[PDB]
Amino acid sequence: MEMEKEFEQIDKSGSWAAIYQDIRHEASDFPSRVAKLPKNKNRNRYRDVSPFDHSRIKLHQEDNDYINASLIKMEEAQRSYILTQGPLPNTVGHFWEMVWEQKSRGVVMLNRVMEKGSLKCAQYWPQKEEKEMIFEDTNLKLTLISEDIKSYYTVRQLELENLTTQETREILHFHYTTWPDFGVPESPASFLNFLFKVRESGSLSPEHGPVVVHCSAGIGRSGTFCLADTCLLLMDKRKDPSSVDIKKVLLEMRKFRMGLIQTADQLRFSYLAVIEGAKFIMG
Ligand SMILES: O=S(=O)(NCc1cccs1)c1ccccc1
Repeated sequence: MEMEKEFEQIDKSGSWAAIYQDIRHEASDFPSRVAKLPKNKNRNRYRDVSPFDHSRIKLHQEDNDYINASLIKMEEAQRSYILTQGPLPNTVGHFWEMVWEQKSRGVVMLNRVMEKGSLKCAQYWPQKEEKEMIFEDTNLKLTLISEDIKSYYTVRQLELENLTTQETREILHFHYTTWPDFGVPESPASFLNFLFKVRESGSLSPEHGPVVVHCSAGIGRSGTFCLADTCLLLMDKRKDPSSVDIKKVLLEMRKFRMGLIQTADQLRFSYLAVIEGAKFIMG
């Protein structure tokens, strides 16, 4: 079926939970043996969210190459993304090592450091220009260059220096600051505006490594971001945009990381975002 009318048909019939459970039943199951080794317990935020072995990002280290991060490679859309958990106190150095080694331009953050009164990820970037951060375990230095605070999101320019070689690179930090503590946003308008700002920066484009996107577990809000982006790109590429099937795209992405889209409300919000976004692209 088309999307917008499949949408109203699920709303009128109140069957979002049944649609979402079908997706969960059909989703791929691949091994995640490296994630479960005992030496990696303090590298995982949640015991039930792990990268598959076949698609995990490897650190360029011979001691321990593990990070909770996955490469999502979308062949027809010609886009790639790295989805990862919010960094932990003992993985902030690994996080920036990955950004460096994978040649990423942008980092997309969809959570606040504290939500619901608890810490959802480490304070992994500097908050003042004159107070830079040094990660001694991976030999990197990170400096805040500039910060632009808007009503729904903040954009930061950061400098990452590889202290071994003295090479430097500019990284863009795109921080969506207004996702509600419970549920999903009422309108997708500010989320779409944010997505378009990431696109306009070059961070999603083939001349760079894959964008790094995270929330707390790296599957829920993060899944919504890449699912909406890929679906809108396919609608631009194909002769028949109404052939784009959001459930099929989601199942394809779940071949690369488990659990993408965590609730039926997140699934409904993803439909809403693609539907509204497709009108703005044209008119
Ligand atoms: O016809 S669509 O599948 N896509 C239209 C587009 C053409 C080019 C980019 S987007 C559609 C329309 C409205 C709501 C959902 C889906």
